[PDB]
Amino acid sequence: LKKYRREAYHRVFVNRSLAMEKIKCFGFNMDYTLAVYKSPEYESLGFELTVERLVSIGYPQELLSFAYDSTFPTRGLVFDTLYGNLLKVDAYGNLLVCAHGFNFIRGPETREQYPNKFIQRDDTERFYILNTLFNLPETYLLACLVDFFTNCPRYTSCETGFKDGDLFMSYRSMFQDVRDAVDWVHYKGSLKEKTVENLEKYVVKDGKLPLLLSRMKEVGKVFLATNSDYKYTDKIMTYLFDFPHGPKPGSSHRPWQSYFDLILVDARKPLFFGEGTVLRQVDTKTGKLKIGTGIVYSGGSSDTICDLLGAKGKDILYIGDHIFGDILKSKKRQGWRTFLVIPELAQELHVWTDKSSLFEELQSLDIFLAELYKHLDSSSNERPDISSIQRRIKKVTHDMDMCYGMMGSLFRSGSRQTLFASQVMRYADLYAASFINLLYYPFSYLFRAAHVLMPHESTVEHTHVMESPLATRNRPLAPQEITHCHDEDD
Amino acid sequence: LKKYRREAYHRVFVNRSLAMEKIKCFGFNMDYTLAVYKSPEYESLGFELTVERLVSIGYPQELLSFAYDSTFPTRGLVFDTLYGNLLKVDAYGNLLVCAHGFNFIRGPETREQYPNKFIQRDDTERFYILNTLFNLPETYLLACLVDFFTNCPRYTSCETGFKDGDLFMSYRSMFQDVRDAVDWVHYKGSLKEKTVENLEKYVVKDGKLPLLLSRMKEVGKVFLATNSDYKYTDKIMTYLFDFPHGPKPGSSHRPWQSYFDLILVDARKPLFFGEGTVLRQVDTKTGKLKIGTGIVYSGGSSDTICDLLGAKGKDILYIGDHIFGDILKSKKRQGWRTFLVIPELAQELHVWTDKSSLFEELQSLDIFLAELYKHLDSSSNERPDISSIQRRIKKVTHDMDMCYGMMGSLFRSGSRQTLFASQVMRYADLYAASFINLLYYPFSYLFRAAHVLMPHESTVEHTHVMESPLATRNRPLAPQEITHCHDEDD
Amino acid sequence: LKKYRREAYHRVFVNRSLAMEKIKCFGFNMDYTLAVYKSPEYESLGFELTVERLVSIGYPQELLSFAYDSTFPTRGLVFDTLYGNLLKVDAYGNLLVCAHGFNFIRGPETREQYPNKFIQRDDTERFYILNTLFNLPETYLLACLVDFFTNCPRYTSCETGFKDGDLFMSYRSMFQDVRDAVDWVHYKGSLKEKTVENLEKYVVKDGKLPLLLSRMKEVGKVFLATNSDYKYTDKIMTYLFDFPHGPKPGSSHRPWQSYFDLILVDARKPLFFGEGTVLRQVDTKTGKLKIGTYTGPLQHGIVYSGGSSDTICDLLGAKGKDILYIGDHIFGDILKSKKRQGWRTFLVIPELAQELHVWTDKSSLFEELQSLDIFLAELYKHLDSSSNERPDISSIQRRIKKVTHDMDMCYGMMGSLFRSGSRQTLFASQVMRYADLYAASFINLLYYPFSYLFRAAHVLMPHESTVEHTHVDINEMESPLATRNRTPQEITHCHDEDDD
Amino acid sequence: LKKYRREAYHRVFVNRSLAMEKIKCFGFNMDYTLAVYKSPEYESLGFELTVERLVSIGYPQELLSFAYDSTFPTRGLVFDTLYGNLLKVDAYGNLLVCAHGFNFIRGPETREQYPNKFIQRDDTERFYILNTLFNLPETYLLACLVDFFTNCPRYTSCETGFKDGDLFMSYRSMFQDVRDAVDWVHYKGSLKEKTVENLEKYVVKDGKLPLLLSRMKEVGKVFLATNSDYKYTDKIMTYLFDFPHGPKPGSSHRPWQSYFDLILVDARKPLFFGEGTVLRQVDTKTGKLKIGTYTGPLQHGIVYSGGSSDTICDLLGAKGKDILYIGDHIFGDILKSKKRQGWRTFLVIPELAQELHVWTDKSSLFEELQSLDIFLAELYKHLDSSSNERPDISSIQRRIKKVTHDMDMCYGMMGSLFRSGSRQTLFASQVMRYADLYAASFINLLYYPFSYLFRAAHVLMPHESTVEHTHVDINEMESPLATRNRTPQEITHCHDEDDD
Repeated sequence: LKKYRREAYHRVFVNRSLAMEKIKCFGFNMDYTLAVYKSPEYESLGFELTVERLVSIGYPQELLSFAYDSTFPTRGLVFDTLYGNLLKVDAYGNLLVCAHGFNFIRGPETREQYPNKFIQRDDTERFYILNTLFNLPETYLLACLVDFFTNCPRYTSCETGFKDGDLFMSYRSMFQDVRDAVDWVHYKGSLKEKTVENLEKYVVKDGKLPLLLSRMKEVGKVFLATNSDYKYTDKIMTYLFDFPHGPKPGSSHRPWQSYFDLILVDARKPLFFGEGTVLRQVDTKTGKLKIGTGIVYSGGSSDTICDLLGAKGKDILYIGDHIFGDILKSKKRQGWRTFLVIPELAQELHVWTDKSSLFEELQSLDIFLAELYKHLDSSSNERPDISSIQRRIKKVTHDMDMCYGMMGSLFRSGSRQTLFASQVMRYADLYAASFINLLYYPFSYLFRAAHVLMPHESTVEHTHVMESPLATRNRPLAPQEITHCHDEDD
Repeated sequence: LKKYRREAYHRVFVNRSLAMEKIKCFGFNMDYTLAVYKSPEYESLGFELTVERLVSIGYPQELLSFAYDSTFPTRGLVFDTLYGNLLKVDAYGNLLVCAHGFNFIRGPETREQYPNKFIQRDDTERFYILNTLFNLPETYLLACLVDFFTNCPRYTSCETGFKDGDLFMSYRSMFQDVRDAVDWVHYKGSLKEKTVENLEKYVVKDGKLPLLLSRMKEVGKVFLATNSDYKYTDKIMTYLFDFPHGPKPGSSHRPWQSYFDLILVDARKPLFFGEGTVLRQVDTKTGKLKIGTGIVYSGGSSDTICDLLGAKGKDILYIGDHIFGDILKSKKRQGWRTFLVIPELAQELHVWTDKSSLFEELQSLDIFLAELYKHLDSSSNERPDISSIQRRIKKVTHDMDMCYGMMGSLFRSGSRQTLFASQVMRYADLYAASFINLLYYPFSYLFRAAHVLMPHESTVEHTHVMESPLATRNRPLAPQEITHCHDEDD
Repeated sequence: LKKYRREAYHRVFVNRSLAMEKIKCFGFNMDYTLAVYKSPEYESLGFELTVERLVSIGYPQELLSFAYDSTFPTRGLVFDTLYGNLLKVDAYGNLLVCAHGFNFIRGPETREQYPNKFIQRDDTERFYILNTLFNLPETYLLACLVDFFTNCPRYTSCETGFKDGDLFMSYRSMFQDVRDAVDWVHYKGSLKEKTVENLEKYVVKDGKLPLLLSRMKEVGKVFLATNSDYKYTDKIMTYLFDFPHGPKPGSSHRPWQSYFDLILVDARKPLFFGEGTVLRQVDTKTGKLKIGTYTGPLQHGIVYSGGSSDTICDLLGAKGKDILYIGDHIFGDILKSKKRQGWRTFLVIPELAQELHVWTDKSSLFEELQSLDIFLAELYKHLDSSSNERPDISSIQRRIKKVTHDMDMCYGMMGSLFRSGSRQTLFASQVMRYADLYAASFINLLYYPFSYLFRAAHVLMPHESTVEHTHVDINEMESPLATRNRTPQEITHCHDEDDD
Repeated sequence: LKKYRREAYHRVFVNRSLAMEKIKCFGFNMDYTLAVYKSPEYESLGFELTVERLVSIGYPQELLSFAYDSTFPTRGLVFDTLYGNLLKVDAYGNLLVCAHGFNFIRGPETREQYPNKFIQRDDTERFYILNTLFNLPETYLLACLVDFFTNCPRYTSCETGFKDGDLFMSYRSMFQDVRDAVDWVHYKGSLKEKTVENLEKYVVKDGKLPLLLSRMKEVGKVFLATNSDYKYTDKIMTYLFDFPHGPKPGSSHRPWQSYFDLILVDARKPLFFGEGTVLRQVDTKTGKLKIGTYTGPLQHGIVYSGGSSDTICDLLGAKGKDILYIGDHIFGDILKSKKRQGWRTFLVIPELAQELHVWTDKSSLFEELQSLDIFLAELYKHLDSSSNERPDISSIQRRIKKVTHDMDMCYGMMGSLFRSGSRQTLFASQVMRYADLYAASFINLLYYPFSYLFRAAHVLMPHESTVEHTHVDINEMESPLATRNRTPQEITHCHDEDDD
């Protein structure tokens, strides 16, 4: 008899144990959480507006000929502003994939610029990490620009940039313009305007969303905290809740503000989680602001929101798409529980199941490889020919990589977890492809964390078998109750 | 048909893939690698000499009544110099176990001093991490002192220390004396003297050791790099190789220096891995030193040793018990491959197999718990009574913790990996209970890394199953060859 | 005899020696350098627009009753975002003046929040230094807000902020809104619009400016480097050169661009001094940009955008040694931390005009403080460690305190920009670090030849300034506790000559 | 008239004002404070033992031919472990003197390794500052080693070290062996043994020391805080008080312990000023330690071990305000960075004895430099930006360089401890930061009453020292580019009076 689990595309995955019965408040991000933007239409829109901004700022007209390719970028890549490389790294800074423009650099060639295949993530001045879903157009745009100036006769390829005659143009300064142009497109309203004049093309609409939020408000409180203003929030949220019937069958429609006990616009994260700004009330009918204490607020801080709701830290589950540093934990008051929305998880779960032949063949090659060394020890002079097997492993592994995209899986490359995956294991108590998967779990559910096995755990059976004394080293009242309570959330 | 694996207590576990055929040099630490000290006799000896040093420095005579208890300490604990706590933390600074003296603090009581059950490891001034095998006596000694002054009428318990009348004594200043006393015991020769006057009581002796080192020297080079001087190294290494016969059956004995192409004493690690000191030759027959370039050297640096052997970075496998920071990788030349000796792995593998009933019962409780929620979703008002099941899970989990010791497993507490385990996954390419497990592997073996599965990988079958558009988001030449080569070591 | 010196209000003061003969390129900032803004008119304009912006985003209407008081703020104050205090500190972080709102905290009361009368300047999370001339309205606004919320009964005063009912408003959060509002005023054109629509009210004009710049271009190159766009620069620069003549009266007028070899707008300082942005040449006829440099006929233009200080060096064909950069801003140790040669610096400190007036027209106060100090030494004369006397000095100290306070108020409520009492301010030490030369205005260079050798004045330590170069005949032998019983052919340094 | 001042060699110089009347506790370091070591005898003893230690661990025999040269090192030099240079820098990291071995690098050649003539002092991995008097032999040894390996043909000179055949020896690695050897000399008793076996040769004795300390204990408390053990302290202190009389001649001798209220050995500075170690009272009769304080009859002892500065404050019942700590070491911003009140500081700078002699007995050199500077101003008199003249000053500059170099050599090969030319050294700025008072020796306090008010001297900026307090009548109006067209009741600071 095996353990029961819900369907794979309906599950909420557990990183740290969480008792849902103790949750009193449900907090939501808006962008890419409640308002899931259609891929790759939204990435293509941000890509176009950023290219237009760069062209209107002095960049050549050939950039207008670029088109966003959703098959290339993968979230969490590191851009080397010194050499103009997009880097896929592991949890400790080791290099997994290195792309200069559109050319993927092989192993021995990589050691010319990275002698130990290692980068220091601390070097924030040199390395820029593209972790957000808004960074997806920026990720592909950086590759197009490095590719363009590298294969352009008017420019001269160099180690740290390009030459336009007797004038040098570094990757760092070029990266600055791309950074300023993306900030411009987002903070000038160019992207917001094109979005709210065509919600059906860019914003996903689902009736499951008002159903889950209504059930959350029956067992506790629900609040919204978005960096966007109220105007853009009102248009987006009205679209997300525009249905002829209400949540329950046969019921009538009610405004989206009815599902929230507290609505907070202009959050200004991540400053929001520290001191933030002064909290000010918002008059929706007029747009007038007034500091101090309706349900629509502006600015403030996460602690001010925590106090207005009468909740405490661990009573809140914050649901969003963003990964934040250990700045909320460093506070002297309790931090929130986290639910990380990872939209890529939908396509990655399809590869995990609908490509079983690639996984099964990969395991068969490893069993066959282990048989060739089955009879060998430190006295064996033999060297079994594995060139044919390894060459087949690399082909199958690469075919699996291309199932996710040119940059491979978001969570791993081969046997190594990516830097992004380790940041998920750090920040997210729970994670899924969408917050809507909570609809398939009771509000009294006990989310239990799955053990993450080390090599000496996953490759050793619990079955019972002289041992060398070099390993055994020749081999206060004890507690009677459990010394830890991080698996029951009690 | 299942994959073949060698016996569990003979295996070398693979963190990152390593092709042994490419290794040309084998580097060895001496302490706790070649010279494995008998437990708990060696920890008890260092505990006694440190207590005597503290008593001879002004500490009360009651400390002489303490005896080292091997069942209490576990390597990798964090000592909070502000509150005098031994802390077992995870990879991200979250608290798992908290002990003040010998009293284990429960959950809600811990949040008084740690509001988010979180510490900042960056605070090196406040938090001291006890990662070495030499820190084991120090770990238990800190608990004895906190326990002693807490339950002593002559002193007054406080938050950050104790009161001896109108005089305050903080945990930080007390920790300083323990730190200075351990340095004194090691660097005064008190521990070295008691060791070399009774090698059979404190040092493990094994004939497998000269056999493996001889086979290493037949396929490549072997070097030694120890912080100890030549006098202590000569006595220890002569003991380790004192056998009537040589390595091969019927062969005769030859000196221990014959197994090494280069012997380096006074390494002065970790400075050794940077600029180190000036390399100086050592005359063994006289003890005279001379800077510049026998096989016995003193001081130097890891790059000087790398050049004397004619080897390059990845051609070397450094075998030792110590975990070093990302200082060797930051160099502009290639770093070494690593083999981490973890002596605790011998006892931990026994618990993994000889306690199968505890693991099986723990899995049965989780299957039974999943059945109670099998029919529930976000509409279910029911709250299944799990108080009896959880109370049983905590008892079984605690019984498993006590199998490793009062502080639990070195690698995990419950479902969370310890800070020590994540440092193993970062630094060690390979790890085992001893370097002697290489004797059961051919020098052409391809050590292949085992995938470390995330929750969404280990709890989802590859078997094939409308999906919500909130999760799917309404869904450059591609490379033809593999984009990464960190699984074949090529 | 005595050394000749030019008139005090025409002087250029020298921190480090500089041979003007070797300067082949002259660089200019625009704001508060070439375009000197009227005081206190321009400060009050920024104050109004910033208060207006705060009220539009929810701050109470009582802020509209605030009026900028030019007699309160001194540049270079530190705002403690934890306790809401404006702090005047010395070069090492010691507290000199502490003001909570408009209330000045004195002596023992300061130790409640600052036990050692000391702050850690490195704690940039807590302390914000208001060094720029654009920070002057921001400095006075921060004091107005702290004073208003303290006095207004609608708010309860706490140690680190105020309580508005159940809501706590920290000083740090209030400071954030002030910074956001100041940036909004500058970076939404509201300040630029009011400036260009009344340039006679806000911008100073002087006919000596084209004359001095024309003489600079006769001996070398001249360039402009500003963070403003070309549109605002054109309106400002055309105004500064709007005279019915050229450099000399009677000569023909010529456009302001003719006075420069390179015009760099959108500089993006201080990022300009590192990697900056991609250099793009501006077509003033069209306004369109193009990265790099034009190749056709438009290459004869001199207007560029973005770029970096290294790129401007390459365009001018000038090494950093040969460049004198003239501006009002103090930059950190970055331009010299590189491997490329950094620029020489001329710092514009407009407050020097007023401070030099106090230094000369208030000689009565300086003479009395010296008299009181001479009389103090007389009371302790012929006293040593065996003397039991305790001369009554409380009468003299009260006169010292009274005369010293009257001197401070000659500069304003926060005192002199450079010192408070006998201690130099944090601002004064940063002038010493950054500036090779400094003056109230770059226009004082009009009174020096371009062959002039600016020789640095010695900054004397206490044992140098209070001891004469006279043979001290000691009858009793010097204590061996002090003497420890102790009984190259060419010069090894060259920073006072600058002749490499 | 003129202000009265005590004789220059008896003066105590004042950086920050200090009312001695409020000082209730006097703290003393021992090494180079109470126990002033003979110069250059003690430096040469440390040099020999350090060279001897290096040779015993493999360094070549030619090092035994080295002889300490007291005329070479100046305190406070920076050793560049990358390029093997000794650097004399100013308060901001600008290079003044660069010496590779015994070769002084001048002017343009310095820019090869230091392109902006600048170092980043924060790079403690690369730069090591030799501030202490114990660093004096270490300073000269580093130059000897660089010079030897450069000249010896057995080694090939590289940019960052030397090649001994196929082995590269970096300057950083060589510097590590020097530091290890210096610590080994001090912390293995070899220097203590040679010191105590010949105290007349290495330690200065003066009868004024017990007199001054006895007068201090009449007006307050006196304590000792040293890193040395009690055994070495007893031998040293008994020597310093070994006279056939007490404080005054004709009075009875009494043990040195009678002059103190608290004796703190094994201080573990600078850790002492933070958390330190556990305080333990020493039983001088037995030598055994005991944490805390004795409760029986032994509580009347005054000898303690370890502890912290806060604990010593509590034992003396003294707030940090009331304590004047007298020593030779400069500490960073830590004692005042706490929440507890820090100590006032008296810095002992024994080099002042020699530097004051140069300042007075070499007045001919100062008078000529002033004459040359007056004549330089005369050549440029009546010249402005329109003048095309270029007066010949190369003759005067060579005389300025020659006279300046002769002045530097009066201090030694590395020049004065406090300045090089017109720029203060990095050491001088640290004296300004740390020390409230300073002198060649604490014994100069013998010439001041305990009611004396030490008043800080103004450290004048260029625009204050080169401008008189005289009304400047300007006929032409001041340029509005400089003036910007601009037309509390009690004192707000108290650091010059110190009367809280």
